[PDB]
Amino acid sequence: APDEITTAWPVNVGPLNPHLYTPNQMFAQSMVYEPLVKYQADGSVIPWLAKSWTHSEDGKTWTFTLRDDVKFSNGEPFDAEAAAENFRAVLDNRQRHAWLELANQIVDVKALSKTELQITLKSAYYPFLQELALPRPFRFIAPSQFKNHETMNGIKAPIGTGPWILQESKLNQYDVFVRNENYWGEKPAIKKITFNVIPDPTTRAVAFETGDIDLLYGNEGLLPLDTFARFSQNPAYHTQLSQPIETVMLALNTAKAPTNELAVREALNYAVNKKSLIDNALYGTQQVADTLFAPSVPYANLGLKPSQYDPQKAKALLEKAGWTLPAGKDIREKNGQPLRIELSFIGTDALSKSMAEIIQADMRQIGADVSLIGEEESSIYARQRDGRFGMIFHRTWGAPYDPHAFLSSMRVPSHADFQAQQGLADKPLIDKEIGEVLATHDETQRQALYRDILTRLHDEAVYLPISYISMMVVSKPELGNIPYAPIATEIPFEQIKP
Ligand SMILES: CSc1ccccc1CN(CCN(CC(=O)O)Cc1cccc(O)c1O)CC(=O)O
Ligand SMILES: [Cl-]
Ligand SMILES: [Cl-]
Ligand SMILES: [Cl-]
Ligand SMILES: [Cl-]
Ligand SMILES: [Cl-]
Ligand SMILES: [Fe+3]
Repeated sequence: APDEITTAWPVNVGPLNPHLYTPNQMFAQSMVYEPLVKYQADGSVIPWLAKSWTHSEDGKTWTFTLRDDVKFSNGEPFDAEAAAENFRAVLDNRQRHAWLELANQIVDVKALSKTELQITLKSAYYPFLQELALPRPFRFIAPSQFKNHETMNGIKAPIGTGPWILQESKLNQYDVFVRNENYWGEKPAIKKITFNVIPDPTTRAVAFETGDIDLLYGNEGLLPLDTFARFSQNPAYHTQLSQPIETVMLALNTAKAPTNELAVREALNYAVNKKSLIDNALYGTQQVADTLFAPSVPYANLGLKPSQYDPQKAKALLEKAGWTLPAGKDIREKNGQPLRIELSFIGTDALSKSMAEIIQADMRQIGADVSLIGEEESSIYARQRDGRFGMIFHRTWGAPYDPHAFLSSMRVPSHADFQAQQGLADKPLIDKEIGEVLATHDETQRQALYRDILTRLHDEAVYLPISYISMMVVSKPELGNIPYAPIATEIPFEQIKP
């Protein structure tokens, strides 16, 4: 067993290097490794490995008082020296972390004593604590497990301070975690967690039906949504659907014809019946999105005007911009050129493909020829980085990344949002304002900057918001109610009480 559970993940958890990315899986890094301060659902952080902290008047120097009773799972002490060595290891690979502005902000980290840790910043970076709370990269592995005093070239054993320990990993088969019996905090009720490697959504559903696994926990891609709906009515099972956690949207390339034209982007934003899309492809399980961020997101309740489904208006917008229908043709032309737009997506993602077909059909009704480009994952990511797309599926990052970290990353050239925004005359101004808002402690100015950035992105129709999606759970009833973690990429295994 009653204290052992089995669940699934599409891939193995990776080597669990706390300071690196793919193929490390974030939820698993968060199981083993811990932050100085812990993110809470209300948007605050609480003391964690750091019991308290102070900051200088200019907000650039921070001193953390660490707990003195914490051991890594291998018995070695967690102290300020261990913490400082981790910050060094991360920042020795600084360029890799460019997406996360704290990595550019930290100018120094040193242990003042075994319990005192001092971090100095370039500027008064307001999201400092929230970014320390993230799953990665600023969490702590035992320094003994560095390879030649670094982590960027790999680690030895994945030794953290957290409530779970990686027991064993079998590539392409499973991963087993066990409870840390020497954890500094509350002991999890669950003793052992086995992750069966199951990449196919239907096969995950089958695995649950047959009883091979006890728990599924994920976003809208977790399992087939019609199957989820059926499960929700089945008294033999338990299901949950959370309140929305993030946005799914198209990014439109403002630097590529024909999406470089505002009138075209505006028309596209009237062309899709989102409610019907969700009811048709998402089995009615998600919410309609009108804006890049839902109004419930911090700093984002701005009264932005939705573009509702309105094919008549979309057509009128295109006509006015000189995109008219040739005799006998259904696809508009302007200066000889057809209104043709390429929508790229991961070809093996059935849900993406289904939504893409709906979007293609809806846009054809207003005279736009959307060409579907389904490709392998690596090719799509390459397209995102270098701007080789007309439209692309995209999503925001959920708490605590939205909106500040998502906005921050818009400045990074190797990101889809930067590329999508490249054609905007005001792109430099937007990037300047994103830089400013992150260092503002004038609360009035901070709200004003967020309003200006988000209003410009909205008015320029950079995105086509589709849905605010939720977390979903399928579980054996004996496990009980399954809690959600404040951080959308984490799974609160330590909170489950069968
Ligand atoms: C392309 S993988 C990569 C390479 C170099 C530096 C960082 C990364 C990882 N990503 C950094 C941002 N990434 C946070 C993370 O992975 O820790 C954003 C993010 C936020 C919430 C959920 C995510 O799955 C997610 O990837 C790149 C990306 O997701 O665009
Ligand atoms: Cl990496
Ligand atoms: Cl991955
Ligand atoms: Cl706080
Ligand atoms: Cl000391
Ligand atoms: Cl070594
Ligand atoms: Fe990422």
